[PDB]
Formats: sequence, structure tokens, C-alpha cells
Amino acid sequence: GPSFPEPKVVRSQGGLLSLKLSATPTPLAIAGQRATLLTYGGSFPGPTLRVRPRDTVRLTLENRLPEPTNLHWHGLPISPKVDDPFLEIPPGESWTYEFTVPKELAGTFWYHPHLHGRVAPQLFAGLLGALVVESSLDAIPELREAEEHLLVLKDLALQGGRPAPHTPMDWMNGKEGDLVLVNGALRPTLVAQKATLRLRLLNASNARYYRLALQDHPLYLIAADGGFLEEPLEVSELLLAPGERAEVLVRLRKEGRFLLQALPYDRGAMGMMDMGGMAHAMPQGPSRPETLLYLIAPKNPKPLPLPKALSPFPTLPAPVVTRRLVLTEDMMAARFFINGQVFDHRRVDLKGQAQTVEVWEVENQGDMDHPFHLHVHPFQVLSVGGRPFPYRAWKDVVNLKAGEVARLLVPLREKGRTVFHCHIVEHEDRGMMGVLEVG
Amino acid sequence: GPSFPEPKVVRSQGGLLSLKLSATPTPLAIAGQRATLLTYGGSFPGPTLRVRPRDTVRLTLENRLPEPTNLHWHGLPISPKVDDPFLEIPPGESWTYEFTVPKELAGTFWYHPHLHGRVAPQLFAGLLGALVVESSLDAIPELREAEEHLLVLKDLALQGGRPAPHTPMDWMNGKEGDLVLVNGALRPTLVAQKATLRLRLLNASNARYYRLALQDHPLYLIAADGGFLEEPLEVSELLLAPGERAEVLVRLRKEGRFLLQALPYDRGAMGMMDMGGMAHAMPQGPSRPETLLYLIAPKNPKPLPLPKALSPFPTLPAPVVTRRLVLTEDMMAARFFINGQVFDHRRVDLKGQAQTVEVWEVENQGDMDHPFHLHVHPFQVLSVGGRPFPYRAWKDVVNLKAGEVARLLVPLREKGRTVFHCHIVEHEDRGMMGVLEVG
Ligand SMILES: [Cu+2]
Ligand SMILES: [Cu+2]
Ligand SMILES: [Cu+2]
Ligand SMILES: [Cu+2]
Ligand SMILES: [Cu+2]
Ligand SMILES: [Cu+2]
Ligand SMILES: [O-]
Ligand SMILES: [O-]
Repeated sequence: GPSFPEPKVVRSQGGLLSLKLSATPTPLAIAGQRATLLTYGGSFPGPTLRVRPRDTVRLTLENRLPEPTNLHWHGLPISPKVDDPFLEIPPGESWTYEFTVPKELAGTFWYHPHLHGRVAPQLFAGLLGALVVESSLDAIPELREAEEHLLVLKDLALQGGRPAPHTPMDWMNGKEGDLVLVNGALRPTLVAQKATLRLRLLNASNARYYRLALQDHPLYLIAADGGFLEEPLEVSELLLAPGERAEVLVRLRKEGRFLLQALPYDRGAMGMMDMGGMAHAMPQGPSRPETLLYLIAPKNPKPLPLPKALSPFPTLPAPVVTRRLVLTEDMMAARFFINGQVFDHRRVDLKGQAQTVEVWEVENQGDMDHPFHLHVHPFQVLSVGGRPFPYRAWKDVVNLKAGEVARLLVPLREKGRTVFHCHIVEHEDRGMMGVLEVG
Repeated sequence: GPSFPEPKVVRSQGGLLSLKLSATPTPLAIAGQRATLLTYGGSFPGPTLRVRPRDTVRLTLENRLPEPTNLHWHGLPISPKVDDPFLEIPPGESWTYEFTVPKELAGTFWYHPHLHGRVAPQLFAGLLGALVVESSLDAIPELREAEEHLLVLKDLALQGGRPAPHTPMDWMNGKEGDLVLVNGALRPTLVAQKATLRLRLLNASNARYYRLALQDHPLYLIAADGGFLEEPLEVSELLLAPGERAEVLVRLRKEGRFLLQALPYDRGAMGMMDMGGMAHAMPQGPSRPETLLYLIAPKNPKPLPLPKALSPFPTLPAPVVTRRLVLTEDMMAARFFINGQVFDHRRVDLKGQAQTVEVWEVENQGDMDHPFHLHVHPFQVLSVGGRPFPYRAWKDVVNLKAGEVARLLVPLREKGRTVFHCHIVEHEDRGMMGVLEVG
């Protein structure tokens, strides 16, 4: 096959992407070993769905798992009556999701389970895939002539040929695995044929962070979770928290082999130790560095010029309300809270008005990083930790280090009941989620 | 008695104003005629209560009317568990209101009934009185040396020796009377002994407006409904809508007699006419001019200098929400609405958070003037009709002409359920009221 493994793509046909997927335990070859994973469409990752604005998606999910499941269309600004976080598909049953892709939309999105209390083991086991919304912007020569690839960043641990079970410490920290994979492959080689690469990046891990850096090269950020920036932004490294996406251009500078690494990063995970009068929690410290893939540049690379502009960011109406959401932890109990409460599906926490804009101040009063996610309503990050964000783009996950406050501009779009929660999915399962109702 | 009639004053004693009032039908002499009014304390107006910050008020209201009644402590920022708009005192029964006068408070306030559906006839019949909160500011020589008077502006109509009954047209327009009185007197004479007068003004009428102007003189506004301005403001005239208060300094310029008038003003009241194929509503147009009192200046008046400053207005925290309240009318039905609804005591319309600040945009989409009142939480008027307010001071009633939007800064103070409503009291009785809950 191609030196660089990427999930199979399924494209809409005549404006319709009609597809039946099954969620099923699947024997497969993974990183040189045989294992049984839980997959969509018989593969890990699941197939990449590629659509355009205004397309119709008709996706029938058949549940062949021994437990209930459902889908979250992560990042898509569609109705929560379709992207329904409360829906349960029992074992053996099917459900058809049908929606129209919004007209003003572009970027890399993804699908995965969202059945409260069961997300972490289901996602860890292999249930996820990407969804790409193609844009007319993709036709500008600076992008069209680039070599494009999707990189699904997901780690895994195996035990007895199956995903390793969650331990109590996993429910506290969020589970990370020793197999740090790209598109389900172990340190693949990307042999570039063009000097400019366009890479769509997805962190589909439960809890692992990727502090991305390519040896000897900067990255040019061109899209965040939910859409393009206004112009490219040069960065020396790029942190991708669980659930986040980004698109970057890479401008290969000379011939050779360059490592794409996940550099050491301390997200505040904890261990336990006993030193003589102890049995207390202790920081794990930063992750060990990982090589994600080997990038081989072509002969005499002459990269394209960068695009001068991408997509202007919408001018938003003045906000009509300010909200405060405070995140806290009870680590030893593995309980996690928003404004002092755990999730209750029957309780509405915030009531907002469709087509108004709100300011949300999300404050992390815990010691761990928490990546905060809001369904249905993409947001503009104004600042984090008192630092203004260096670009305007739509995001749907924002990472908060210990103590940091994120200020978000949140236009409320589709009416209905939806959720916001930490995207360390173990924390969501353990209570760190709330309910927003838009009317 | 004194050439200028003013209500009897009752003052706190040793930090306590403990008083038993009765609401009772009372035969009295009024404007040269014998009539039976409904009064507090056997007089019209009721007695003026004069207190200082931190005083305790203990007022036992005995209901000797044939219908239920209660008290609203208009303008006082106290608890709605005390100033309770839902409380009913049945005929023959008593209730004791007890509260502490807030420390940061000064100005002219008032008390009157607020039993939904019965306010207009009870207020029209004579049930009201003033409450003055004395301030240390009253000791500055520019105020202390002024001659002070209260002017309670209230009109009346008599029929068969009793207040005239409400007609259907009265419920639509709000009732006005032909006897336009000051402190219950018909065009009294004020023989000034000092060149500077300090006049505390109260519009305690159901619906009549007073476009105040003193012949040959400007007025110097020093306080609005709920407190002092920051410095005196010179005005050529001053409109007082129902429920509003103001305090002004008058600087008598020469010897002579000067009329204080209520100049013509069109508040949009309506009549009906039939011209040949008709039976349709027609504007009443502006009120006829009224003389309120005769002011006689002393010999060789040399008024005091004006105070250079009064009270700095508090710096308010940034607001956390913006509200929109739209007022509309169904004139022929005599029904009046806020956001398309009539009052329902069981329904909460707005829920806010104590100690936060809100912006309220109140929009009059009707054709009549409506003076909008909020209980419990005094506000700062930022602008009306797109025109910035020329001073900072606490208000609790804001007049809106047809089409105008008022923008208010509303700090939420005491917790509990309270109301906002039009202070043309017939409109309140006929539905133009809503419920605010502060938690
Ligand atoms: Cu997600
Ligand atoms: Cu978390
Ligand atoms: Cu979610
Ligand atoms: Cu009042
Ligand atoms: Cu009104
Ligand atoms: Cu009221
Ligand atoms: O999610
Ligand atoms: O009132």
C-alpha cells in the first residue's frame, strides 16, 4: 500500500453521503500485532467521511456492541435533535442520523461515541473517525497544489490482544497508552512528493496531549477546530489537546529525514507514592517524548508561496450575557465538577437565546489541564490565561492549564438541549459535564 | 395655619420610627368642599415620615377599608420580603412592616397601595404619603440655609362628595382630575422668607403629568427619584411623570409674585369621536395649563451660592446581562403588555443574580407615554430616545414617550421576588406588570 497509511475515504455522491456503518468488535492487525478492537466500518480509525457544504448526510449506525452507544458529530454546528447526546442505541439496534452540512463551514471534524458513563472505554477501544468538509478555498493554488494528508493522533494500550481495561487511576487522569500511533500505524514514514504539505490534524486520544514539533521546521497554522484562520500563522510548535483539530502547512526546506515529535508536556496527571508515612498523590510530570512519524523531503524542495489570506472571520453581534463556569476536581474520588456540580441529564444548567452572542468565562481551578468542549455552538477564543489569542477562527475545544481563565465569544445557533464538558473523556464520564438549553 | 400647607411630619426618635397608621374613609375639608376620602393617618396627603440612614422603621398598617390593601415603599432599596407586592391585608386586619433604612441613601420617597387590580381607585381616593431620608449632605450651608418645602402634586375629581368613580376611558388612559392640588390644597400661596428655596417634589397622581416651570426662573435639579445628582443641573423646566420625585433649588431673583405652572403636555391620552362614519379613537392632545401655586419672593432677595458638588455617583461593576422589555397597548380593550404578556403573579419573567449589574433596554412601542417603574433595585438612566442622560443619579421610574428606548443600568440588590410595571397605575391594574426574581 502507500508508504503513508490513511483511513479509507467515503465521499458524498451527487450531494448525498448515504452510508451504513456498524460498531463492531473487529479482529485486525495493529502495530505489528493481532488485536480485537471496537471499530466503525471494520477499520481503525473508522473511515473518513468527506463532504461539502449543503450536502445531505444520511448515516445509519448499527450497534453490534454488547452495550448501548450513539454518535456525537464533534464540532458540527447542526441541531442537537440530530447530534443528540442523550440518545441511546441499544445493542443490536440501528439509528439513522440525517442532516444537511451547513453552508458556511470548512475544516476537519470527527465522530465518536457520547453515551454518558461509557465514552472512555468505547473511544479508547477504537471507536472514532474523521469528517472533512471541503471548501471552495481548497481551490486556491497555494492549497490545491499542496500534498494533503490526514493525521489521526490516537494512542492505545493492549492486554491479551484487546484494549487494556481502565484502572481507578485511569478514571482520575484519563487513560494514555504506550502505543502512540498515527492513523493506527506505529511511526509510519511519509515520503513527501511535494515541497508543501497540507496536514489535517486530529487528536482523537482519550487524554494524551501532543505538543507537536517538526524537526528543523516551523508549522503554518491555517485552520483551528472548526474553520480557517484569517491568514496563516507561523508557530514553532503546536499543542493539540484531546478533541482539538488543526490544519497546518509544512514548507519543506531541504532534502533529508525530519522527525515529527510529540515533545514532553506536563498536563498534570498524578501518581501515588509511599515514602515512609505517606500514600499521597504525586505529579507524574511531563510525558516522555514520542516520535509520531518520519518525514522524508523530496529532492531540491521548492515550497509554494503561502496564501496571503484564508477566510475573513465573521463580525459578531455584541454579547447579551456573560457566564462563569468554574472547573474543580476531587482527584482521590475521581470526581470532577462544573460550578460545584456533577452532570445530571434531567437538570438544565444554562438557558440561552438562539441567535444571540454570549461571553463564557471558563475557569480552571483544578491542577490538571482540562480541555473544555461545547457541542453545537462553535466559539471564538478571545483570551486564555489573560493572554489574547493570536488569531480568529472557530473552535469547539479550548485547553485550560491549572488556574487559567478562557474567555470565549459564543454565538448560540440551533435551538434545543445540548451539553458542554471536559474532553478528557474519563472526566466527562465521571461528572464533568453540564446542560445548555437554547430557545 | 402657615400660609403654605404641608403634611404633618413624623420623625424617628432615638433611631426608631414606630407608628400605627390606619387606612380609613375620612370626612375632611378639601379645596373648600367637604368630601370623604380614603386616607392614611386621617389626612390627605398622609403624614410625611422623616428618617435617617440606619434608622429602624416599624409601621403597623391597620386596614379599615371595605377591601384588601397593602403598602409599597416606593423607591426604597429594601427586601421584597418586606416591601411585598403580593401581600394582602384583609379588611379589619393589620400588618407590621419593619425594616432598616439603608446606609447609603438620601432623598424623597413615598408610600401607597400596591394590591394588583385595586391600586388605581385606592390611590386616586387619597391613599398616599411621603417619606424623606435626611442626609449629612443636608448640613452643607448651601442646603441648610435654604427654606425647604415638600410639594405633593396630586389631582382629584369629586362626585357626590366622594372621589369620582373610574370610567372605561379612565382604565384606558389613567384617570386625571380637575382639581389640581399641591399638598391637598388648591393653588396655595408660598410666601418665601428666604431667597433660596429647596423644594422636594413628588408626583403622586395616578396619571397626570406635571411639566413644571416657575415664571421668570430656572430650576436647579439637585436630586432625582432616589438620590442626589453629582452637582446641580440648571433646567428651564422639569417634567415629573407619575411616581417620579425630584429636588430642586430655586434662587429667587427679585421681589414679586411668580406662578409655578404645569405647562401644556401631551402624554398621548385618547378620546373617542364620531364624525359621520366613525366611532374611532382620537388624541386628546396636550393638557390645559394649570397654576400649581403662587410664589411670593421676599424683599431684596440675595440667594445663596449653589453647592459646587453634591454626592459622587457610585462606580458600578461591568454588566453581565442585557434585557429587552417591550411595552405595547390594546387601547380599546384597555389591556397593556410587556413582551406580549399581561401580569401573572405565579409566573416569573426575569431571573437575575444579586450583586451583579444588568442593562435593561425598555422600549415603548405604544402611542401613550408610559412611566416604567422597578421595585427594590434603583437604576441609573444612561439614555432615553437615543439621548444620553445629562446627569448621574439613582432613579426608580423612567418616562418613555411613544417609540422611545430607555437604556438603564440596574444593579441587583436584595434577593427575592419583586415586580416592574407602568406607573400609570390603571395600566398596571390592567396588566402592564411583570415579575423579577433575584437569587
Ligand atoms: Cu468529541
Ligand atoms: Cu478534565
Ligand atoms: Cu460531547
Ligand atoms: Cu409607586
Ligand atoms: Cu402605561
Ligand atoms: Cu409597584
Ligand atoms: O464529545
Ligand atoms: O408602585
